[PDB]
Amino acid sequence: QPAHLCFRSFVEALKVDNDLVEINTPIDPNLEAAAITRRVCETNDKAPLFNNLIGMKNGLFRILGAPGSLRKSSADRYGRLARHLALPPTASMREILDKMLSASDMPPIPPTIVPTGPCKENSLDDSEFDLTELPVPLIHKSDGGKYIQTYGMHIVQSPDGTWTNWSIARAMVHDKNHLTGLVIPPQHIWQIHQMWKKEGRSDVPWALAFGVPPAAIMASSMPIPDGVTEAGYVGAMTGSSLELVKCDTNDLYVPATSEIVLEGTLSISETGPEGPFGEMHGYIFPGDTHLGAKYKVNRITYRNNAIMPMSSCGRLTDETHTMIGSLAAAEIRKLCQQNDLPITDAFAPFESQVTWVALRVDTEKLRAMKTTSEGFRKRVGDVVFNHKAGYTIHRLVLVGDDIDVYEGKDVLWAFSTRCRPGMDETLFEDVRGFPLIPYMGHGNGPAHRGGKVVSDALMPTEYTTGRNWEAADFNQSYPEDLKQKVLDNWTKMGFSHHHH
Amino acid sequence: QPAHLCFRSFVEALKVDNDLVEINTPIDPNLEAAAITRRVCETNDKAPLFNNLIGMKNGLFRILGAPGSLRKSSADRYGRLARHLALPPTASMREILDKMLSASDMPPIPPTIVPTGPCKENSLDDSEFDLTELPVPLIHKSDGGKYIQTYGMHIVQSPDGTWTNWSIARAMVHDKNHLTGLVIPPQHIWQIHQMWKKEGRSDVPWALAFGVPPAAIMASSMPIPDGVTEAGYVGAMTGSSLELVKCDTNDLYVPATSEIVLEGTLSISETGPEGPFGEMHGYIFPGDTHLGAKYKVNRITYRNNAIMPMSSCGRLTDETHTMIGSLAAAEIRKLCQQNDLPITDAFAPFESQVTWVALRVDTEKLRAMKTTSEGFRKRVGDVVFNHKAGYTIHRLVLVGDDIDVYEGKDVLWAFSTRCRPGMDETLFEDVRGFPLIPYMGHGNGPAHRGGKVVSDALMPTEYTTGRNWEAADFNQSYPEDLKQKVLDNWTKMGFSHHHH
Ligand SMILES: Cc1cc2c3c(c1C)C(C)(C)CC=[N+]3c1c([nH]c(=O)[nH]c1=O)N2C[C@H](O)[C@H](O)[C@H](O)COP(=O)(O)O
Ligand SMILES: Cc1cc2c3c(c1C)C(C)(C)CC=[N+]3c1c([nH]c(=O)[nH]c1=O)N2C[C@H](O)[C@H](O)[C@H](O)COP(=O)(O)O
Ligand SMILES: [K+]
Ligand SMILES: [K+]
Ligand SMILES: [K+]
Ligand SMILES: [K+]
Ligand SMILES: [Mn+2]
Ligand SMILES: [Mn+2]
Repeated sequence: QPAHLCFRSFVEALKVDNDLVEINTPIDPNLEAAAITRRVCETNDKAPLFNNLIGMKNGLFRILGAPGSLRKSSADRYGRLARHLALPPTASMREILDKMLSASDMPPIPPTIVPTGPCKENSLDDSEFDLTELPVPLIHKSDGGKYIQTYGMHIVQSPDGTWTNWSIARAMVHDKNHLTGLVIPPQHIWQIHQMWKKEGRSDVPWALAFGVPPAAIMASSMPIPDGVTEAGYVGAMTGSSLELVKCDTNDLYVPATSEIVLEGTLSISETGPEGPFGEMHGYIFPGDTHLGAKYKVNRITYRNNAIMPMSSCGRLTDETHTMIGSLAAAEIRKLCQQNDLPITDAFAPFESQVTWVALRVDTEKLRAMKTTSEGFRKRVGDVVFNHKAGYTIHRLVLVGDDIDVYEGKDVLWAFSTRCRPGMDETLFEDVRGFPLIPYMGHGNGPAHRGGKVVSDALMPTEYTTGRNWEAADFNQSYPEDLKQKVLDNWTKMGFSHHHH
Repeated sequence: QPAHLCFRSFVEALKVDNDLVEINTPIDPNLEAAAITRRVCETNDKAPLFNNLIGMKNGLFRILGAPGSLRKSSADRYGRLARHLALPPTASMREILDKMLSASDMPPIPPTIVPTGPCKENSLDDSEFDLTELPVPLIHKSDGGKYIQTYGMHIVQSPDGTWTNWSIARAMVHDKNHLTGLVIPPQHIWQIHQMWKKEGRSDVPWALAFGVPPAAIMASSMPIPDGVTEAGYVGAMTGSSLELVKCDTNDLYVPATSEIVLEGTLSISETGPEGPFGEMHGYIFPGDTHLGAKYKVNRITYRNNAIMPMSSCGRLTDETHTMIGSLAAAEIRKLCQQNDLPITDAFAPFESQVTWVALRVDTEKLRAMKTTSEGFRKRVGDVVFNHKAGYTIHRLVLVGDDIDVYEGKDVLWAFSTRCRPGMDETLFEDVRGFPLIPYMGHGNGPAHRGGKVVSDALMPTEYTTGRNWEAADFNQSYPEDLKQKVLDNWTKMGFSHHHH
């Protein structure tokens, strides 16, 4: 099976790429696996595959860390991501995000039901497993639980059957047969949960699939629209219908090649302690436990030699930056275009801890709008900050066409030199806020509301007559023929490869 | 003579350091020299010495570019700066700034007058030079003039004789015997000029010395207090009295080893066209010429084989970032401490285009103040933004003790995650603004007023009971003995020098 359609094949692809380190000696899931993974993510090293995990029994489980993290070289920086999507490993961010957006104007390709698959190679019923006996990792020293779920896909369906959502949300072991996790507004798992709670008749049928098709875990991390079934979006994006098998104990369907599948229910009534967790913005607040959603596990099925993917998330750079930030930015780009805003590109700079999105403006189109910064800032912020795709983002930075939003140094240059604090900004207090940012949930104001801003780094003539500067840089402040002379004589004169 | 006391010796030191490229074939001062220098500054390469400058006659002049720019290696990143100050080339920023501040609580060491020096080896009177015939560089393709003065020191004295100021301010050739340049409030050259204008009797006696003692050009770029003669501050900092010789045509004194000296007057009445220039924030606005101060040159004296230092300034990284930003930050650190604010460190992040200063707070001291963010932000902003040392700085970022302000990634992390936009900020509109920032002089509001902000990246418990998080990083989220195991087994397992 192709790498983008089968996690086991994705692991092979990373090996083949010289992007994997296989560790075959015993590694402790209590912190060691995650510490190694953390170091990988902070240094952009090869992904670690822990084949000898202390506490692994009857095939559960090996761990792959850093599945969506960065490579060291600039030329294949995003290559792990590219390998989720059948793209060349040198694909740019723009190409990755375009691939992720491509299904938005295509018919869905619904999934195909098949009678079995590798995820049925082994099973454990309700008398045979104990989640506290599996080698679930402690990912950060102060975590409030062993976070089994950092890179699997929750599967829940609306009561009417018309929408089946796939998404990543964290969860940790509660006891032998339960998890607790985050289920928070405006996320689709929360929206579906609320539908079941209003109906009031039963707990939500649920599955959690680990080691799913890489193209599916990417969509699972993207805020595609309300009511859109991710399986059909992934089918359209990849050009192929995904193969799913039915759960044994419920009527949900899971990818056939899933490494590990939990089947059970998400309670409409019960909660349990959840967190704290070392989170995407780089912090953990020890002791900060709160009631979270509670899942009951009735069945486990799994591949022979099952592999659990794991995100050791925190400070730069890991899946919570490369996927949450970039895929939200992608959706925001589309949302602005569909609202008739002249946005060409969007990216969440890593330097902002993916709390900003830079929006590149087609300033020829802006000029024709015959508008002002105040009016344009307000329009952009109202579109983005009132929508779920803007949930995680607290600062939007508007930049003109000279800026590559995929280059954080250029975004920071433009922000710092073109946006006058206060005057060139509009604050938004009456919008949903992202509580996980420390300045929100642990800050001075409401954890769930406000704290957002549009920062206009467009210069005044970009609204009127056009850009009226040149950069004081090598590229723009010297003619072409001089530049090329300099370059051609560079090493000759005494001064100092793309791939590397 | 030591490198910090003699520019010619500084050039040797750079050679000795393997930090110089000597270019002995013809190089055009019309853009080529500055283009090469620009490329050096954007890539942190070796400093260029142009020994064969097209238009060099009778010894005027060779050019040294990038005198205060960065080296590629992390271990001696600031080594050019260190070589201005007799520090080891591996000196940290903290050590450099401490050296620059050290004279603030020492008695001045006044200069020593000597009868001659190398700067008298050659002279050209009022019938023998023409500034339009010298190989003055065109530094950026759209500049409004040939900027002879990017790294020399203007020398002006108060009418009463009690204060002699040394400072860098740009100037360009106007005609055979005049320059025009910036002379703007609140700068000391402007403050002294105003004293002469109020007296109304004569033009200001003036000298401009190029290739001065490196320790003197550093002080020339620092906002030491009003009324303090830089020569005595440099004497105290270096432990030695600087040797000066009298000008021929006026009673000012110049460093004995100056490479090139202009003597003349700064008009109290006349102005001439000045600019535009490719400036420190990375831009030039073509055509944006304004009336500037006008200098008359009556005499040139110079060393045999004189060398003109040149800053090819603009986008990162050059002297306008390494010296303007860092030395302002240094003075701001001291100013806050003298105002009883618990600031331990200050630095202007390069990523902010040196428009921000990050202030590291001793949070134990802050706790004992029993204050709040609103009150503390206001106090800090009032101290800094009402003072000349804060002139160039538009955003102050307050951070706690865990942040290394000399590390821009950490400042950006803290800003982005700990400062809630709006709520955690105080805007300052009734303070002097720095017009050279594009969003000021080419922006939506008053060019000279406002646009400043204090952004509080202290978390709430840092004011009360103490830090209540741990970072989700390798350093803080794993015990010491695990960390060290990981490190010790890193290359063994398969994963990947300080000097490089
Ligand atoms: C990539 C990724 C995405 C996480 C995530 C992580 C990763 C690695 C973790 C597990 C390591 C840390 C926490 N995560 C959560 C999360 N969303 C959320 O509601 N709760 C979370 O706990 N997300 C973001 C979530 O997947 C996106 O917001 C999706 O848009 C949600 O899908 P939906 O649009 O269908 O609701
Ligand atoms: C290092 C450096 C400092 C420049 C400078 C440059 C460099 C390389 C240039 C020449 C390349 C670009 C423009 N510069 C000017 C400037 N200050 C100013 O008033 N006008 C300027 O034109 N400065 C900053 C000035 O030197 C500091 O603000 C000093 O504190 C001024 O000294 P003072 O405190 O004695 O007034
Ligand atoms: K999703
Ligand atoms: K603006
Ligand atoms: K000075
Ligand atoms: K704060
Ligand atoms: Mn969804
Ligand atoms: Mn001064």
